[PDB]
Amino acid sequence: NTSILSIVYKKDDLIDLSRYGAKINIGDRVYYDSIDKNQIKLINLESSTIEVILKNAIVYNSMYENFSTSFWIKIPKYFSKINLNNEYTIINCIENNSGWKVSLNYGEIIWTLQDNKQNIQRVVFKYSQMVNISDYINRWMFVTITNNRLTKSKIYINGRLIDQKPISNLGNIHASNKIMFKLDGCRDPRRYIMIKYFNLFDKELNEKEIKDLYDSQSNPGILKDFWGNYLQYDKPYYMLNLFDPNKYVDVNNIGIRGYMYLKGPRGSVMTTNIYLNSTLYMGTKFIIKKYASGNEDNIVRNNDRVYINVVVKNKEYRLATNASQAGVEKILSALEIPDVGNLSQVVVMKSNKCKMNLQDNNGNDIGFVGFHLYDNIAKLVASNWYNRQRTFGCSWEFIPVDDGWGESS
Ligand SMILES: CC(=O)N[C@H]1[C@H](O[C@@H]2[C@H](O)[C@@H](O)[C@H](O[C@H]3[C@H](O)[C@@H](O)[C@H](O)O[C@@H]3CO)O[C@@H]2CO)O[C@H](CO)[C@H](O)[C@@H]1O[C@@H]1O[C@H](CO)[C@H](O)[C@H](O[C@]2(C(=O)O)C[C@H](O)[C@@H](NC(C)=O)[C@H]([C@H](O)[C@H](O)CO)O2)[C@H]1O
Repeated sequence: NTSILSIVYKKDDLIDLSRYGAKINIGDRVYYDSIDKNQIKLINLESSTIEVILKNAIVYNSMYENFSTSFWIKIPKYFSKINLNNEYTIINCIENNSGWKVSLNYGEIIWTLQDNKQNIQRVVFKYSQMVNISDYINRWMFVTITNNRLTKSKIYINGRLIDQKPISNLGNIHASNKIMFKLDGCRDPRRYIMIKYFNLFDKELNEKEIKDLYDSQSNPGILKDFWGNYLQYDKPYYMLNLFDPNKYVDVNNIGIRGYMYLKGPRGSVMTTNIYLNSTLYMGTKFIIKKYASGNEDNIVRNNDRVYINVVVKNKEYRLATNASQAGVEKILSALEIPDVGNLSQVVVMKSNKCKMNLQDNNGNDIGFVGFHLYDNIAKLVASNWYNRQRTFGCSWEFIPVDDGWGESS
C-alpha cells in the first residue's frame, strides 16, 4: 500500500486512513448519498467544498518523484449550450502557479501539471455525448492518473489505459499542501459531481495495482444499476440487454399463454450540438421484490433470492415460467401475482454485469434469464445453456430514472 492519502466516510464526516492523517475541512453544502454514504455530492456553490490539508512531509516538491491519484467520479449529462467551452476546476492542488489539478469541461476530464517555470502538460479524457449508449455519461467511472517524471502522465478509466502525454520536459513541480474539492469557474449553476475514495500514491502505479484498486473499491458483493449505483429492491428499472442494446423489453400478452420479448429499435433523445443518444426510459419496467433478503436495507446483494415484478399498463405482474415445457429454453411470462401457484419465479441475483438465475421451488436452477430467437422474435427465456457455457444474451443492466440523465418519463 503506497497510498499517502485515502479518504473514506465515517460518522457524518470524512477521514484519511493513511498514516499521514490529512486534516479535512468540509463546507456547509456537501452531501452524502442516503444508500452509499461514501458517495459525496458537490454542487455549484461556494460552501460546497472539501479542503484536504496534507502534512508538510508529503507535499509534492520534485522534478523526479513519481506519483499517482485515483478516485471515482459520476458526471451528469451536459444538457445546456452554457456547458460548451466552460472548463471548470474540480480538484485543485495548485500553489503559486505550480502543482496539479483535475478540471472538467463538456465531455472531458482534464489532468494538468504545472512546473515552477509555468511549463504545463494537459492529459485529456474525451467522451462523446453523440453515442447510442455511453459507457461514461452519468455513470460511475474509476479514474487513475499516473505520473512518471522521466516518461509519461497516463489516464486510466475503469482500469484501462485511455491516453498518455510525455512529461519529461517539465521541471520542478511544487504542489500545494491544500487539495480543494470544489466546482471552480463553472458558469452553470445546476452542475454537480459525485466523487468517492480519493487516493494519492507516491509512485507510478502499474496496471495490476490499478486493476486491484478498481476491484477492491467496487463493493463486489453488491449488484449495481446502469449508473453504477447500488441495485435496490422496490425501485422501477428499464431493462437493457447487453447483447442487443438497441432493443427494449415488451410483453406480447399477460398470462401463461403470453411471452416477453426484445422489441427494436430504441428511439432517440437529442439537443442540437449537445447530445444525441438512444432513449433509455423505454419498455416494460422490472421491479426487484424481497423474497429471502433481510429487513436491514433495500440493497440487492450477490446470491440474494428475489422475485421479479414486471409493469404492464401501470399494473404489476410476476415474471415466471413452467419449467416442464419441452426444450432447454423456458419461455418467460408475466403472470397475475395471485395466479403464479407452483410456477417457477424465484430468481438468484448475481454480480460480471447483472445475471438472474431462475430457480424451481425445489431449489434447482432453471437457468439464466436471457433471450432466444424463435424465427425473428427474441423471446425472453430462462436457459441452463447459459449456465453450462464474454457477452451473452443473459447479461442485463437495470436503468432507473436518474436526475443526471434528464430524459422524460
Ligand atoms: C445456433 C443454434 O441454433 N444454437 C442452439 C442449439 O442448437 C443445436 C445446434 O448447435 C444447431 O446448429 C442445430 O440447428 C438445427 C436446427 O434446429 C434445424 O431446424 C436446422 O434445419 O438444422 C440444424 C441441425 O444442424 O440444432 C441443435 C439442437 O437442436 O441448441 C441449444 C440448446 O441445445 C440452444 O437452443 C442454441 O441456441 C442458443 O440458445 C441460447 C438460450 O438457450 C441463446 O438464445 C443463444 O443466443 C445468443 C445468446 O443469448 O447469447 C444470442 C444470439 O441470438 C445468438 N446468435 C445468433 C443465433 O445469431 C448468440 C450466439 O449463438 C452465440 O451463442 C454467442 O454469440 O447467442 C442461442 O444461440
